[PDB]
Formats: sequence, structure tokens, C-alpha cells
Amino acid sequence: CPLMVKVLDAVRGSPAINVAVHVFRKAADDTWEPFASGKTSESGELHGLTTKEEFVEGIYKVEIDTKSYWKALGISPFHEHAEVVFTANDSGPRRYTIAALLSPYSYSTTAVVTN
Amino acid sequence: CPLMVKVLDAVRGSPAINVAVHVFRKAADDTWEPFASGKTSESGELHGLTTKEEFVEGIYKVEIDTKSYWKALGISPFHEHAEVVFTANDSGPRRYTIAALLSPYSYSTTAVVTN
Amino acid sequence: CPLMVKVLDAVRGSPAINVAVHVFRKAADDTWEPFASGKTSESGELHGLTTKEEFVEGIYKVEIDTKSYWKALGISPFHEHAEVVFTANDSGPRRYTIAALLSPYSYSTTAVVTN
Amino acid sequence: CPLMVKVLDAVRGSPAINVAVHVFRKAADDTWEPFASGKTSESGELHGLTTKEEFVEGIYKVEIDTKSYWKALGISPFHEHAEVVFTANDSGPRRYTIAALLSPYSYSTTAVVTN
Ligand SMILES: [Ca+2]
Ligand SMILES: [Ca+2]
Repeated sequence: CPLMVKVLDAVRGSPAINVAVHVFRKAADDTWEPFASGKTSESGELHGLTTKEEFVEGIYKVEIDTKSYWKALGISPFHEHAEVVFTANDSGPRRYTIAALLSPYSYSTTAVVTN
Repeated sequence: CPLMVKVLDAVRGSPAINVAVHVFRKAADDTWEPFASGKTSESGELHGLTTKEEFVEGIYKVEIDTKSYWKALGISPFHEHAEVVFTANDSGPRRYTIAALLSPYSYSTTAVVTN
Repeated sequence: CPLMVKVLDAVRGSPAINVAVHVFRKAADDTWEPFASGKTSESGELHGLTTKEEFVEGIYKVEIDTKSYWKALGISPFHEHAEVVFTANDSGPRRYTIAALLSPYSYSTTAVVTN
Repeated sequence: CPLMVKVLDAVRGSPAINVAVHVFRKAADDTWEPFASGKTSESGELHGLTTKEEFVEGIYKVEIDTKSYWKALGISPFHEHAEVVFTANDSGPRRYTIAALLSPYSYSTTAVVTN
């Protein structure tokens, strides 16, 4: 599992469950091509987005649908989504965990990169 | 001044100075069109991006060039940039401050919306 | 004004208004003695805590009463308070801003130290 | 394992390894009594601090020795430590994960509380 996403809810102190995540990869013509998508589990984690073979070098965009998360809980949030854009695998394959911490008017995102 | 951007550096404990910031507004055909841009000042702030007349309701993207900031300091960063995407909504007088707190492998962003 | 405190509310996207803040200085016997205190203003800021003459080198604790803030908003919080503990060091002219970003189950704090 | 601590390094995008953590519990005379201590592993996690039987109701302080962490990496940080203070088990036993995200001049802490 070379790409994992973990999302927490800073209002409830809980995993953010059922958060939709869409991953895109920049194509040779500079457009964002759809790459993988999924939703966070009861643990706030999303595994199985991609494989070592498919997850080649490139610029990737991880779009976390924070607005739909808050709206489903009856909350009108500020952001449309949280976007995380990064070059991956430039020095060979790595494992990436993209974490996000959500509040209605704020979020944080951190990358943990391991070899 | 209905839209301000403030950027802080969590490694040096300082304003993030001379950071390029580009603002886009979502067009009818779902493309991002340039709206305003600048570089943060010595206080990490970018004022005068738009005016009340120009800053109508819609979806805006604030792209902060974090990668160039870290590279100018000789520090290896994770993200290509930090993106903040939000809907501006008219509900009484509103001023939007988009704050960002930068680390090489993490950032947070918060919206301070006041009257 | 060598020491300022700024507090933001990540749930409402606003300054955190009327938050009690207590500053302590570490005494010779390793106890915390009261040094300054106040409540944040309508802009979430607390100025005028100390003076250059009084704010000598040493270890300081800034205790932010986050629990009372959330309870006044009818929101259930995790922490008893947020504590920020740091050494003030004289290396040229220095101004310290202690910023805090509050959510019910999470907070961040950053030091902005400028000349 | 009713109390776990996880620490990440926002400069390196890595677990924060070998971070000392000291836990205290407020005694009946209002002093902070030592409760448990440990260090984070190669994964940035600290397990085994306490047991369900020992981890009774109370006010707990989790002190994360961030300064020694940064100093051992050759970095002079701002904070002495990161303190996390909370009432535990008030509505019956819960499992607490205290996460911290470290930068030299900033940190965040979040609590994930599960039943
Ligand atoms: Ca390459
Ligand atoms: Ca009880």
C-alpha cells in the first residue's frame, strides 16, 4: 500500500468516517487525470487506492471532500475540499501517508513519507 | 479589503516573506481563471488583492507557492503548493482572511471571516 | 509590547473573543508565579501584558482557558486549557507573538518572533 | 491500551522517534503526581503507558519533551515541551490517543477518544 489517507475530525475527537477522496495525476498534456478514489473507513483510513506498479512517478493531487463530510453532519463549512498536491516517487518508490485534520473553518494536512 | 492572505513559517517562527500567492475564480465552464495575485510582505501579509465590487459570490482558489518559498530557504519541501478553495457568500458585510501556517511536510489553513 | 497573544476559533472561523489568558514566570524554586493576565479582545488579541523592562529572560507559561471558551459557546471540549511554555532569550530586539488555533478536540500553537 | 501517544515531525515528514513523554495525574492535594512515562518508538508511537485498572478518572497532563527532540537533531526550538491536559474517564473508561505534530516553532495536538 504505497498511498494511504487518514482523516480525523477535530470537533468530535474521532476518525472522520465516510470521507470521499479522489486522487488525480498530472498527465503529459498538463491536465489532471483521474487516478483512484475511495472513502475513509470507520477508522478514518483509506487503504487500497493504488498499487506499487500503478503508482509511478508523477505529480498527484489528493482531493478530500471535506464539504460533503460536514454537510452530512448538518454543518456548513468554509472550504470546498482539502487539496494535497505533491510530486511522488522522484527518488524511487516511497510509501505516502496523507493525513488531514478537519474543523469547519480550518484544516491541517501532513505527509509521512517512508522508504 | 475583502480578502487578505497571511502566511507564517513554523520552522523559523516568522512571517513567510515574499511568498507568491495566486487567486483564481471558477468560471462558468468549470475552469480556474486568474483573479488576483501578489507576494506576501515582510509581515507575511498580502493586502489589496481585490475590491468589494470585484469580489462577488463564487468559488475561489488561493494557491500559495510553498515549494518556491522552502527552496529559497534551502529546505526540502513535500507539497507543490498549498491550495485553499472556498465559496464566497454574501450574508451581511464580510471580510475574509485566509491564514496559512507552513512546515516542509505539513501545512494548516484557517479562514477568519468577520464583519 | 514584547509579548502578544492571538487566539482563533477554527469551528466558527472567527477570533476567539473573551478568552482568559494567564502568563506565569518560572521562579527560582521551580514554581510558576503569576506574571500577567487578561482576556482576548473582539479581534482575539491580548496586548499590553507586559513591558520590555519587566519581560526579562526566563521560562514563561501562557495558559489559555480554552475549556471556559468552548463551554460559553455550548460546545463540549477535550482539554482543560492550552499551555504554551517557552524560554525568552535576549538576542537582539525581540517581539513574541503566541498564536493559538482552537478546535474542541485539537489545538495548535505557533510562536512568531520578530525584530 | 487506554492511553497512546503518537508524535510526527513536520520538518522531515516522518515519525518523531525517541521522544520522551511524561504523564502526570492531579492528586487530591492539587499537585501533579508522576503517573507514567516512556519514549516514542521508531513508528512515533508510545504504547503501554498504563492499564485499564490504573487509568482511573482524573485530570492528566501529558508532557511531550519536544525541546530535547529538536536539540538532539541539532535544532534550537521555541517551546520547552508540549503539554496536553485533560479530564479522563469522566463518563466511564475511554481509549485516548494523544497525537502531536512538531515543528521547531509550532506544534499541534489532537485527541482521538473512542469507546
Ligand atoms: Ca525521477
Ligand atoms: Ca465521574
